[PDB]
Amino acid sequence: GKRQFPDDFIWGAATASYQIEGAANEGGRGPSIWDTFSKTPGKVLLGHTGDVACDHFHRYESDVKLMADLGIKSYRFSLAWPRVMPEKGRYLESGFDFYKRLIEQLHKHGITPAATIYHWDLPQWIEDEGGWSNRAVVDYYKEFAEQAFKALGDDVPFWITHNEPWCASLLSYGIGEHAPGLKDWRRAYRAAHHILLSHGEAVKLYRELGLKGQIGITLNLTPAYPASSPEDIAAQQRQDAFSNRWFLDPIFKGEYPADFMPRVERFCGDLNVIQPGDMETISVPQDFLGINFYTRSVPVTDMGWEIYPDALYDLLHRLKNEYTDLPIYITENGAANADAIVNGEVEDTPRIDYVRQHLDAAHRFIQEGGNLKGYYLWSLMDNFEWAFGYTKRFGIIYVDYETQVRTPKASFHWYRQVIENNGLTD
Ligand code: NA
Repeated sequence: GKRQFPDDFIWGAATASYQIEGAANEGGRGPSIWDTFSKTPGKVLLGHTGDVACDHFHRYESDVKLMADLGIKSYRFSLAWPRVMPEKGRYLESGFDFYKRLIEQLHKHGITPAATIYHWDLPQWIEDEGGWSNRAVVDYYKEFAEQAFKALGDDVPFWITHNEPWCASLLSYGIGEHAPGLKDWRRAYRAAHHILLSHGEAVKLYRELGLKGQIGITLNLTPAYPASSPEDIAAQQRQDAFSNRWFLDPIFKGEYPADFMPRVERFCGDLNVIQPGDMETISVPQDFLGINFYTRSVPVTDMGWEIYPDALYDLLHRLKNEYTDLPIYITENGAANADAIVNGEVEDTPRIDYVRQHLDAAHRFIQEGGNLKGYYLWSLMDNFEWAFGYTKRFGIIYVDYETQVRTPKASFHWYRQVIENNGLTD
């Protein structure tokens, strides 16, 4: 029959600043690492950049109206650091103006803001000083977080310090797929530490300012599974440490995974990054945990990622059982689909099927006492898919980049029904 969610369950959709905003060179905005990276020959498919994107900086009013039609109770978006700290030693109070306008529209339509402080658009001038590998980044982030809390505080009840440390560190500085696109494990592990430390500083600052809302981190988690024989179980443990425990353990247990740190030191040498007090600051109590879930390791979406909703069920139980009794929010979940407009409609049935499977997994967790409080679909609209540019589409709303026309997909109409019914009804 019907799978009905809790009465107070928070239904949302999510975006990120560089991915939708455009207006990259307006209002004094300085370049981010992603401006530099996308503008570098060879780094992003077809040479796509986030100059323009969905032109959301300008079109926010109409976008919010689509959100009101959808019926989301919360909209998760990110704050553009480069609009506020565009160059070394320069602060633009006006850089938060857009967010103030956006938030007014949200409140007008009874939508709660959920603001992500850092979703990867580090100002280029900080990267020029070593970026996340430099300890001084912690103070720069603190300065930005401080101004965000002061500018928006009262109007934002739900704050996310950091989006996906694994990507901002390991994928960005170690693997080199994302800005700033370096290949240096020591640098990447230094970045991981400083991202985690900056999270903790922001939480501390939030308490000290006496704000009344909630603050937490968002982690992408990719459950690993063994193929089998003791070596396969060991392989699973290595993968799990690399993707998941490297971030979960410090946040919740105030230590890095001791099984994996020797491997890190083997390939990086001494990180020379952990200072006394750091691990305590990283493990400061949060109000909630945000998780971004897409797939597992060890049929597929348009990204070629395995569809495996059981991994989400297992993951939520793992968090409950091993890590935290805090409220969990799925801050992202979604799928790429090879979408086309036929007669002004987009029939993205595969996307519907994917979200239905994941919400069923979530519903099962809730039924078994799981403290899952909210779900945000990635994404509200098609957008700049990082290294893939505009070539991959995750939206429940189609965006023609030539015309900027928004066309709600079948998935939009389906999710609207899910929200209206507060659950699955098939
Ligand atoms: Na990144």
